[PDB]
Amino acid sequence: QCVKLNDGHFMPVLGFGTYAPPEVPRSKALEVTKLAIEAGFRHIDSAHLYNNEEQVGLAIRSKIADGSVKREDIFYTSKLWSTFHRPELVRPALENSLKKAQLDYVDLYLIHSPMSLKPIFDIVDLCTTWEAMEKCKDAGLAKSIGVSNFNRRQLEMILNKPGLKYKPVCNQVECHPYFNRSKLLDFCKSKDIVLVAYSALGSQRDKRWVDPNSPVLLEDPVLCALAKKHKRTPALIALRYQLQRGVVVLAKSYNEQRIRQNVQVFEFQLTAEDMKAIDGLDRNLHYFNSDSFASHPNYPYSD
Ligand SMILES: NC(=O)c1ccc[n+]([C@@H]2O[C@H](COP(=O)([O-])OP(=O)(O)OC[C@H]3O[C@@H](n4cnc5c(N)ncnc54)[C@H](OP(=O)(O)O)[C@@H]3O)[C@@H](O)[C@H]2O)c1
Ligand SMILES: Cc1ccc(Cl)c(Nc2ccccc2C(=O)O)c1Cl
Repeated sequence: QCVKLNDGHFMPVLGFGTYAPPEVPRSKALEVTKLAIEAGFRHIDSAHLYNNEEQVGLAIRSKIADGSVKREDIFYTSKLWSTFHRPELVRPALENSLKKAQLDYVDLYLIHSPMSLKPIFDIVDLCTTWEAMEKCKDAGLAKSIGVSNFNRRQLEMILNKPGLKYKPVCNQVECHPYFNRSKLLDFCKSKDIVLVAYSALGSQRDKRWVDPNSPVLLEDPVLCALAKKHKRTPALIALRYQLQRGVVVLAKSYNEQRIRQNVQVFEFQLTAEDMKAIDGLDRNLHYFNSDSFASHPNYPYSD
């Protein structure tokens, strides 16, 4: 199913994560994005950063061409990279992502991160970036626009902007049972802004930003015990948890069995006691924990 965004467009509540590290050949993105769509995924999450938009776009066009889905059945997201926050660069960055994917529009375009980088850190008024995003929705390049990696204060700056035309429809952020973002989720609900969870399965644990000593979410004993009770898997429990909280959840998998497994999130439900047990795992733990973000003036977790 779908959630109605605050601009009247609809977003599928389970999305397919397409990021893979650079050691995975670029051709894999094409193959697994096809498999995801075959499995039942209708929301596909990509970004300029991922260096896969040509493959992801080809998978979508491929599944349109062979007749499995129509373009309006697919919800495709791309994201403005942090070297393109200066307002005059926004629309050209978007049109480029479009030309790569060979699509006429994205369903959603996000500001990937509030941490501006030189076109080295940069200082940009993200309110001007936002105006440029608004112009992209007006031109029909993006059906909806939103943000990613914004904390409550950063999100407030946009919402409070003089002559704001469109609220962000969502804030895509790190979110899972060890970092459940409860307070930010309540703030977003109060504003009819959807929270979209990434690393909802505990991240890819890439050594470039994640400490390998960090706990492994999918071996959590409470998650294992609920998977046993429901006869599902720890990943399924972690995804269902977000859906029942009114959180749109992404799931990356480049594995054919796990891709098909993940759409089973719709086939069962958790009780209030289950949800409380998961809620009790929260431990303020963000897996991405790197000097490369932490020292930025607009680091979202400076809290
Ligand atoms: N906005 C941002 O700054 C940001 C940041 C991070 C991620 N994202 C978006 O969110 C997407 C997902 O987040 P993520 O990449 O951190 O990964 P994720 O969804 O947390 O998944 C982490 C690992 O879970 C494994 N997995 C998937 N399904 C599973 C299952 N059923 N059972 C066991 N393991 C399973 C996958 O390994 P296999 O591939 O081997 O199955 C995957 O590498 C990204 O791909 C990207 O689209 C955005
Ligand atoms: C904290 C933070 C800040 C900025 C970005 Cl862009 C990201 N996103 C990524 C970082 C490294 C590799 C992939 C991503 C992603 O968007 O998937 C995160 Cl996790």
